Amino acid sequence: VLAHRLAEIRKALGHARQADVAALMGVSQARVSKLESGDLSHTELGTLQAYVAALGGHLRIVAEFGENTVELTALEHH
Amino acid sequence: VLAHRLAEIRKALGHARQADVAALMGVSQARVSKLESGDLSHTELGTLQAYVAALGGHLRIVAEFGENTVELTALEHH
DNA sequence: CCACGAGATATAACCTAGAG
DNA sequence: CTCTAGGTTATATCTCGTGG
Repeated sequence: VLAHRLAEIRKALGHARQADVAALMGVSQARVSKLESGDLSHTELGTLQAYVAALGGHLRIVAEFGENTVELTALEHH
Repeated sequence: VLAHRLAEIRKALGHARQADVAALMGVSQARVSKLESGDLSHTELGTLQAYVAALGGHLRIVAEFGENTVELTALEHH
């Protein structure tokens, strides 16, 4: 219900395998480890979205400001 | 509670300039454009997290999976 | 399930002006 | 007076195979 590691949520999201979350994302199993090994801060949110999407949840990017908040609603990968 | 361009949220705050953000970001006031002229999807989760901090905001990334959600928290200086 | 080697383009970056 | 847009350089993010 709070995590620093993408792999750690996949384990929380049933028996999701690294080669299955690879398969739906149209890329290698290699790429996917290099993903959850990667610094998130040095992940493009697209490449992040693509993943959480791959586990069948939707990535909600809020920019808070004391009251005025801003939800970030941008899609369309290459 | 907007949803579109980064410039939009700056604009949306006090009439802050991409100059004195750039400053609080310590990069050119060029980049800051190339940021808001960019495709979010192809931007580093921190790039944003940085921009949004600079506007006195707190970037909040959730990956919600129906009933439960996972707030992403990965913070240790580059 | 990670490294081992291999290799794109473009993200993140500069400064110096040029369009709005 | 503010942003976009030349003109350049590059570190690593994003890709891949196959084999620790």
